[PDB]
Amino acid sequence: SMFPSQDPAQPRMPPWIYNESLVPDAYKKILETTMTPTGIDTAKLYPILMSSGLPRETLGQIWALANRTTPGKLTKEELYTVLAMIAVTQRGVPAMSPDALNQFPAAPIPTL
Repeated sequence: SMFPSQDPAQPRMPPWIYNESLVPDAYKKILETTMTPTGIDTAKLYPILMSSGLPRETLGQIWALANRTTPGKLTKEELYTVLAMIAVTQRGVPAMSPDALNQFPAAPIPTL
């Protein structure tokens, strides 16, 4: 997918996060799920995911761990960061570091 090259400007983050070429079904799903016509809405994300068996603690953290824009409005790519960490959490894999996202060739879709 992506190999490492010493470019002193290019980010070396997970390929699937910044792939703006296609938007995931998980995202359009999330529109139906918790999102609004006005964009991201964690408000519904809490009860649904906590009902999915996920912690309202981790759920809030997951919204907030958007690269390094915690108080920032989640953009589509940042919403890939949330989707994937939710997916891995459901799979019993906690979010420990960006290195762990690096270990996934492909990002899972959250089951809801």
